[PDB]
Amino acid sequence: ATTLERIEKNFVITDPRLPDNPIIFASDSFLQLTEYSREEILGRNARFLQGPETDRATVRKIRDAIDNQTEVTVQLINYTKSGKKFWNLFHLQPMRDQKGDVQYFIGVQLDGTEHVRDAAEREGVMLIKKTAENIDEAAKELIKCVVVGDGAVGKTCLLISYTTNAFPGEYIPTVFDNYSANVMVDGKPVNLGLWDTAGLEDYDRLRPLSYPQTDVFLICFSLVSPASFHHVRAKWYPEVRHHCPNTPIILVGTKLDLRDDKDTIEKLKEKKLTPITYPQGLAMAKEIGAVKYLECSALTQRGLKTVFDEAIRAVLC
Ligand SMILES: Nc1nc2c(ncn2[C@@H]2O[C@H](COP(=O)(O)OP(=O)(O)OP(=O)(O)O)[C@@H](O)[C@H]2O)c(=O)[nH]1
Ligand SMILES: Cc1cc2nc3c(=O)[nH]c(=O)nc-3n(C[C@H](O)[C@H](O)[C@H](O)COP(=O)(O)O)c2cc1C
Ligand SMILES: [Cl-]
Ligand SMILES: [Cl-]
Ligand SMILES: [Cl-]
Ligand SMILES: [Mg+2]
Repeated sequence: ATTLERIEKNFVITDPRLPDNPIIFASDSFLQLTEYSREEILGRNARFLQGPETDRATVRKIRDAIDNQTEVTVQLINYTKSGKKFWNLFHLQPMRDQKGDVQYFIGVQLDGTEHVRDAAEREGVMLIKKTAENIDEAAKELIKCVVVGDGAVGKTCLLISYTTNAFPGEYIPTVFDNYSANVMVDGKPVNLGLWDTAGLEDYDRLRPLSYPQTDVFLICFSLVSPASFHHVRAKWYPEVRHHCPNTPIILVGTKLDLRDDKDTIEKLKEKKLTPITYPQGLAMAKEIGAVKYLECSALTQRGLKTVFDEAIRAVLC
């Protein structure tokens, strides 16, 4: 089937398993319409589109449809980032997995200047339902990758680095967030969705909301934090396998640039520690039955593309 990026229509896909049903994919057309960036949109509920003139009764119809896991089509006023009003002929429908249970919601927007009626409304409704069907077929091939590991090991940074080629400043702990990549693999594009999760132990009861139907896990530890490495065996491997006994795991050693960093080596020496070496990482990967061991740096990007390329190959090949 076609891939998601070839659908030149306004739409988003949300994950209703996560708290508050956040957007996990947004089309380029949607970004253009709404004036928001992908990093501003993913991981958030789509209600940010609403504003002063939006009919709240219409919004409640959408809420009701989602709660009942049924499709609905409505028209309501929405707003771009800069505050420009538009009418949104909006269609929502659940996407079910092979077992028939709801996995995602698909939402399609047809923007205009007016509330359309009669013939024009009928035509609009027919168009967006067709679009939703096309997205459903394409979304069946979205690869779900979930990234787990101790707090501050660099999970978020490697996702931001891979998707924007930037490096983030201030450390801000994650709850959940999502990223999207379109990756060429053997000459064909693949849609990869990346679920970022919290390393904090106090998020243990929430974290597994991200786990169902995962295609591949990245378990991450920092090459310069032995505690994070030991937690791979004691915490992360057991947790992942408890929920997903059969899903491939890639073990990822992060912060590769710090392993040969003089200040870092000295600080570890003060702690009576040394960085984790490649053979040590590889041995841990073998111990936990990981399909690959990979090392990378979000900062320099060394090894970074290979992490996601191998994640996809673990699923497709
Ligand atoms: N030198 C270096 N520092 C990094 C690298 N990746 C992450 N960092 C640093 O590590 C800190 C933690 O990075 P995050 O990506 O936010 O950590 P996380 O694993 O997402 O943490 P949680 O969201 O709390 O689970 C960052 O603020 C950076 O200072 C890297 O590749 N090299
Ligand atoms: C797939 C998906 C797409 C959505 N797209 C829009 C949108 O285009 N515009 C909008 O106003 N609300 C959209 N929503 C609806 C809001 O996310 C939310 O369900 C609605 O505001 C009602 O819930 P609330 O009362 O908790 O806000 C979308 C919801 C989902 C599931
Ligand atoms: Cl919602
Ligand atoms: Cl570290
Ligand atoms: Cl490096
Ligand atoms: Mg994070």
